[PDB]
Amino acid sequence: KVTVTLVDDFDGSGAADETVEFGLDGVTYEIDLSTKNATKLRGDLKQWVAAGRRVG
Amino acid sequence: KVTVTLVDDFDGSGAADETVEFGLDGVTYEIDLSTKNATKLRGDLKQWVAAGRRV
Repeated sequence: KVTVTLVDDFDGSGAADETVEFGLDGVTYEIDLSTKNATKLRGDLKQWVAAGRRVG
Repeated sequence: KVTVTLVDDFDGSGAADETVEFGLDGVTYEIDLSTKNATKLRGDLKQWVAAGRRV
């Protein structure tokens, strides 16, 4: 059979639960992550977002 | 005197050297940072950038 899986991009340990969008230096990225890893990414960026300013 | 300073947004303590653009969950941000803190931010994102895909 042909099996198609949405795999977690960060640790590859299991399936992803969501696709998270983020950005750096004018480049936009997407990443498929478990709920746990999406939570880690959001946590890593939390204080930076709090210190930054919204722009278009 | 009117004193003007470009202040690091993250630590409020150092002089800012550059503005970094970044984004999370569909919102885009700018932040003025010392060279050291800009490197810290880019470092925090390094593992995620490497694992993710453009657009």
